[PDB]
Amino acid sequence: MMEQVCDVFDIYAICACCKVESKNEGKKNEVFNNYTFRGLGNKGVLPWKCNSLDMKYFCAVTTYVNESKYEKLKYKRCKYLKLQNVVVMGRTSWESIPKKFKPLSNRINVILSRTLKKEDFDEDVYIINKVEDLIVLLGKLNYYKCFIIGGSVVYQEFLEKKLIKKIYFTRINSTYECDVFFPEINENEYQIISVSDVYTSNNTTLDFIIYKKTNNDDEEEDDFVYFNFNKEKEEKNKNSIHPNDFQIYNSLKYKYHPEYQYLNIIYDIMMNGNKQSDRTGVGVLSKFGYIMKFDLSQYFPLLTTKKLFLRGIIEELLWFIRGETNGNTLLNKNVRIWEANGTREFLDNRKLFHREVNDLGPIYGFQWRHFGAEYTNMYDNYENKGVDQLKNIINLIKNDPTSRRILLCAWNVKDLDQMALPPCHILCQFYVFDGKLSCIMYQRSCDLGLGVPFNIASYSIFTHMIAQVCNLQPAQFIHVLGNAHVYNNHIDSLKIQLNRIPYPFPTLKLNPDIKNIEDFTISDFTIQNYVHHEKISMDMAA
Amino acid sequence: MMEQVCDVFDIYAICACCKVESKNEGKKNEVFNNYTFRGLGNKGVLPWKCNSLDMKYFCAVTTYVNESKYEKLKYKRCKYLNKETKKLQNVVVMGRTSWESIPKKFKPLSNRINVILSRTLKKEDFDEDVYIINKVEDLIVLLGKLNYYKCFIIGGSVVYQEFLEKKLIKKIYFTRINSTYECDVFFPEINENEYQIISVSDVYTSNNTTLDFIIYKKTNNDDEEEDDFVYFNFNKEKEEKNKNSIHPNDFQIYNSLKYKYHPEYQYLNIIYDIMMNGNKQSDRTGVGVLSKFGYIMKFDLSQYFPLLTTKKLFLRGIIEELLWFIRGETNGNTLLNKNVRIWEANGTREFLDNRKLFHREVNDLGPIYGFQWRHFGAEYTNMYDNYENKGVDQLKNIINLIKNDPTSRRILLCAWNVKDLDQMALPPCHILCQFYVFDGKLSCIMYQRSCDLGLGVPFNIASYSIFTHMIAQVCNLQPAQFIHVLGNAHVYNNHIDSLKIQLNRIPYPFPTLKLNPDIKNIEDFTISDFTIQNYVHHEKISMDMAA
Ligand SMILES: NC(=O)C1=CN([C@@H]2O[C@H](COP(=O)(O)OP(=O)(O)OC[C@H]3O[C@@H](n4cnc5c(N)ncnc54)[C@H](OP(=O)(O)O)[C@@H]3O)[C@@H](O)[C@H]2O)C=CC1
Ligand SMILES: NC(=O)C1=CN([C@@H]2O[C@H](COP(=O)(O)OP(=O)(O)OC[C@H]3O[C@@H](n4cnc5c(N)ncnc54)[C@H](OP(=O)(O)O)[C@@H]3O)[C@@H](O)[C@H]2O)C=CC1
Ligand SMILES: CC1(C)N=C(N)N=C(N)N1c1ccc(Cl)cc1
Ligand SMILES: CC1(C)N=C(N)N=C(N)N1c1ccc(Cl)cc1
Repeated sequence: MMEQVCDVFDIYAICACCKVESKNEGKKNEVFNNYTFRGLGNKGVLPWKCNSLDMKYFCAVTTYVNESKYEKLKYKRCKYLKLQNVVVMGRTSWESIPKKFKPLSNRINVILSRTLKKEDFDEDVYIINKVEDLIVLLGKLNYYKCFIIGGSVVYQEFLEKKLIKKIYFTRINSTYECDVFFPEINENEYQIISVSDVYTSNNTTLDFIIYKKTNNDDEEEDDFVYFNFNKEKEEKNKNSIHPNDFQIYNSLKYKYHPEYQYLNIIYDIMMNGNKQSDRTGVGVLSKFGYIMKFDLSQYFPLLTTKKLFLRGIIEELLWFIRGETNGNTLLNKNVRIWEANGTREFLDNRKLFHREVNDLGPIYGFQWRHFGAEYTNMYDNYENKGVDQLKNIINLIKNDPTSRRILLCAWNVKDLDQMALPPCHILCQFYVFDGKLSCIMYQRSCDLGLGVPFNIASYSIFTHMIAQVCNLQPAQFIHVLGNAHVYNNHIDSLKIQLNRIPYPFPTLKLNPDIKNIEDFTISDFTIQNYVHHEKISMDMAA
Repeated sequence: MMEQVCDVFDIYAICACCKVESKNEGKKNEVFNNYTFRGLGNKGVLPWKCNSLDMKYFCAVTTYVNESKYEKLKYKRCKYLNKETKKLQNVVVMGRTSWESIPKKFKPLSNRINVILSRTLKKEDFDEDVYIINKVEDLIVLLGKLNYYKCFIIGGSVVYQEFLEKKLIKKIYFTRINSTYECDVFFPEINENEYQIISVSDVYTSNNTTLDFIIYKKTNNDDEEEDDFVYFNFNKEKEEKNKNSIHPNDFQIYNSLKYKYHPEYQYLNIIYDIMMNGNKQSDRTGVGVLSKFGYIMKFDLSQYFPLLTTKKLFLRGIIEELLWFIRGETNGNTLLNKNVRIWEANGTREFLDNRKLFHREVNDLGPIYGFQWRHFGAEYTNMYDNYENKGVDQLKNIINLIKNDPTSRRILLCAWNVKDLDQMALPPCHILCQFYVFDGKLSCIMYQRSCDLGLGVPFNIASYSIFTHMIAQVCNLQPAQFIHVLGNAHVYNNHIDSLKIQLNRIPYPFPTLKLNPDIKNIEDFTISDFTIQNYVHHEKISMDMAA
C-alpha cells in the first residue's frame, strides 16, 4: 500500500557533476562535501566535452532492461491506476544532443518543453507539457524504468516534487567553467548507499555513487546454509564495539571504492582483532596478514576519509634515495618523522650508548645504497662501499625485466641491533610486463590508524619514481601486511572515519624531465584534485 | 514434461562414510577413489562411535527449513497430485536397525518427522510419535499427505541401497571421515553416471580425525540493488586472454562444481587464474611460462595438514632438506647420501661455473638458507668449515622471541642476505618468515619471491607447514595459520596439460601431521619424528610428459 509515485513508476535521476572553480579561492579548495561536485553544464554543452567512461555508464544504465522482471512492475502500475526505458529531459538538453545520435538509440525519448509541438516531432519522440503530465504518459506506456537525464531545471523541480527514487551521480574529479549546477541534495532526503571503483578517463579521475531516497537453483541455496553450519554465532569485540557506531558504514550496499580496502581492514581488526600487550603501555587490537591492491594507472591512493600531507614523506623518500642516516637532515626541513627514534633516551634504550643523537644507524637509506658495508657514523664517506641495491634493481628493470630477483631489501639481519629501529617496511619486489611496473611491499608491523595511510602513499610515489626512470607506466601497488594493529586510543577516531564516504582519488604528477632516480626534488611532485574530508587526530587526547 | 518423484517431494540422502579396514597384501601404495569412503556402520553402531562435528552437521542439515519456499513447494507437490485451491519440519526416513541404534533420550529425532521402514514391527510396537511403513511406496503416499520441507533418507545401508536403486535420491550429503575403522556395513557404490560431486566443503578436525562434506547430485539422462550491481560491472570485459590456448571443455568437472571451499582450491584457483589470465614470458633457453604477480593462500594447520591430494606427493625429501636447513648445512652431499636430489642440479660443476663460482667444490652450495639461518653475516669459506658462534643465529633468536616476547612484531627469519646472493649457488626463493603469537597459538607468514606452481609450490606449502609445527612445538604453542604469499607466480607451459588434468580431480580430505611430542628443541628432530596420517590422494602426475 505505497502511496508514492516515484516508487511505483520507478522514476530515477542520473547525472555527472564536476568541480566548479570558485572565483574567490581558485582550484585548491579549503573544505569539501557532497555539494563539491555540482558543475552540470557550460555554454549549452558539458563542462568537459566527452568523458568516454561516463558516457558508457550513462548508456549502459539507461539502456539496461530486465524483461523477466517487468510483469511485477506493470502488475502494480496498472493496479495503482521489445521493452525499453524512459529518458525524460528538458528542451535545452535535447538540443545539445548531436543529430546522428538523437533521439537516443534504444531509449524512450520524452522532452519536457512548452514551445515544442507534437507535429515537429515523430510519433516515437514524445513531448510533455509539465511535471504531472509525465506521470500519465508513463501509464499509457510500456517501460522498465524512467530516467531523468536533465537538465538542471528538470532536476531542480523533480527533487522538490520528491518524484526521485534514486540518483545515479557521477563525480568528475576535476575543475571546469560552468553556468548551470545540480541542486544541493538534502542529506535528509537522499543518502549515498553505494560508491563504485575509481577510474581515469579523458585525463581525469571519476567514480560513480548512488543516492537513495531515505524511507524515513534453490537446491544450491540451502546448500550454502549447510556449509555454514559451523560459522561463528558472534564476534570477539562485537560487544566492546557497538553497531549504531557504524550505521552509515554498514548501510552501504556496494563499497567498491579502493579506500574501503583500508577501511574494511580497520573494521575487521575492530570486530575481530586480538587484544594484546604493548610496551608503549596502551593496548591494541591485532590480526596477522592482509592484502591491499591499488591500480596506480587509475588513481593515486591517497586517503580521502581524512586529510593527509605529503611533503614529509616525500622528503623521507628522497632522504632514503640519497642513502642518508642523518636525522638532522630531516629535522632541518621540519620533517619530524624520525625525531623520536634519534633522541638520547631512545638511542640509549636500544643500548646504542656510543651513538650520536639523530644518527639513526644503518637504516633504510644505508641498506638501499650500501648493504653489507660497515657502519661507522652518519658523517662518514661510504662511496662505493657495500651493495647498491637501488642501482641494481633499476638496471634489472631496464635490462632484465623478466627477472624474479628484482628486490630491494632493508631487513639486514646483521645490522638490526645497530639500527635505531628495525625497518617496518621489509622489502620491495618489482614486476614488469608489457611496459608496466607493479610493486609488492611487505610490512612486518602496521599501525593502521596512523602509519599505514602514509605507508600507502609513500610506496605508491616510489613505484611512480622507479617506473618513470625506467620508461615504464606504474601499474599495481600491492601492500602486504604482516602484524596489523590498531591502537586502542585510535578506535574513536577510526569509528568516525569509517562512517565517512570516500571521494574520488586524486592523481600524482611527476616532473617528466627527471630521468634518474637520484634527480628528484621536492618541487618535482604535485598531487592534483585531492578532495578530502577534514583532518582527524587519531589521538584525540591532544 | 513428466515429473520425477525425487524432485517433486525433494527426497535427499545424507550419510557419513569412513575408510574400511580392508586388506593391503603388503602393498604400501594403495589406490584411491571415492569408493574409498564407504564404511557406514559396524555391529549395529557407527564405526567411529561418535563425531561431534559430523553430528552437528547432520542436525543442521536435517532440521533446517525455510518456511518461505514451502508456499512454492506446496504448489508443486499439489499440482503433481492434481490437487489445488504449525512449525514446518523436515521428514527423516530410516530403517529398523538405524532406529534401534539411536539412544532413547534422542528418540524420536527432535524437531523432525520420523519415518521408520519395517516389517517385523508395527505401530503398536512403538511408544514414540513416529510413522511406520512396511514398504517404500508408502513413504511416497505419506509424503503426499504431509506438510514438510524436505525428506532425508538417513540410513541404513539396506535403506540407502533401495532408494538409490529405485532412483529416489535427488542429492547425497556425504561426509568423508578420513580414518579407518572396523566395519560390517557399507554404503552402495555411487554410479559416476548417475551422480556427480558438485560441492566440497572446507576440511575439519573432530575427534582425532579430519573430515569434509561433499554433495553428490543426480545427473541428467532488497531486489532492486540487483540492478545496481549490473551497472557497476558495466566496465567488465567478458574475455580472458588465454582462453584460446586453454579451451572451456578442458575444465568440465572443475567448472561444474558449485561450491569450492576445500582449502586445496586456493592452490587450484591460482593455477586456473594463471592459465586464463597469466602473462606470456620467456625463461632459460626459450622455455615458456605464464605468470601473474601477487597471490595469497591460507591454511588452518589446527584443522589439517595441507598436503595436496589431487596428485601424489612424497615428503621424505623436503623434510630432510628442512633438517639440513636447521643444522645450518650447505653441503649438498649430505642430502645426496640420503638419496635426496632436490639440490643436485644446482651443485654441479657446470652449474657452479655458470654462476661464476669457479673455486667452489661440486655440491658446495655456498651461503644459502641453512647458513643464513644460523650464521647470517659470517664470511663463507667452504661447506666444511666450522662456523660455531659466527654470524647471527636467527633461528635461535626467533625461538627466544616467541618464548620470551611473544607479542614482538620482529619475529622474522630472513634468508635473503643481499651481500651473499652472488655467492649462493642460487638466490633463495623463500625470502622470509614472520611469526605471530596469540592465545598460545602460533601463525606464520612466508613470502616467496618466485613460485613454480606446477612443481615447487606444492612442496613449499608442505615444508613451511611442517616448520610451523616444529617451531610451535619447541615453543609449547599450538600451530594455527600458515599464510603463503606469492610474488612472481608462474606456470611452465610444459606443465599446462598436466595441470589441466589435476584441476579436474576432486580433492580428498587432507591428512594430519604427527610429531614426536618428546622433541623440545628445534635441533633435536630426526626423520623418524615425522608422521603423515590418512593421506588419501589421487594418482601421481608427472608434470613433464616428455621425460
Ligand atoms: N551533467 C549532467 O548530468 C547534465 C548536464 N546538462 C547541461 O546543462 C545545460 C542545460 O540545462 P538547463 O539550462 O537547465 O536546461 P534544461 O535542459 O533543463 O531545459 C529547460 C527547459 O525545458 C522546459 N522545462 C523544464 N521544466 C519545465 C516545466 N516544469 N514545465 C514546462 N517546461 C519545462 C522549458 O523549455 P521551454 O519552456 O522553453 O520549451 C525550459 O526552459 C546544457 O549545457 C547541458 O549540456 C543537462 C542535463 C544533465
Ligand atoms: N554412517 C552413516 O551415515 C549411517 C550408518 N548406519 C549404521 O548402519 C547400521 C544399520 O544399517 P542396516 O544394517 O542396513 O539396517 P537398516 O537401518 O538399513 O534397516 C534395515 C531394516 O529396516 C527395514 N527395512 C528396510 N527397507 C525396508 C523396506 N523396503 N520395507 C520394509 N522394511 C524395510 C527392515 O527391518 P525389519 O527387520 O524390522 O523388517 C530391514 O531389515 C548400524 O550399524 C548403524 O549405526 C545407519 C544409517 C546411516
Ligand atoms: C552523459 C551524461 C553527461 N552523464 C551522466 N552520468 N548523466 C547524464 N544525464 N548525461 C547526459 C546525457 C544527455 C544530455 Cl543532453 C545531458 C547529460
Ligand atoms: C550421524 C550420521 C552418522 N551423520 C551423517 N552425516 N548422516 C547420517 N545419516 N548419520 C546418521 C543419522 C541417524 C542414524 Cl540412526 C544413524 C546415522
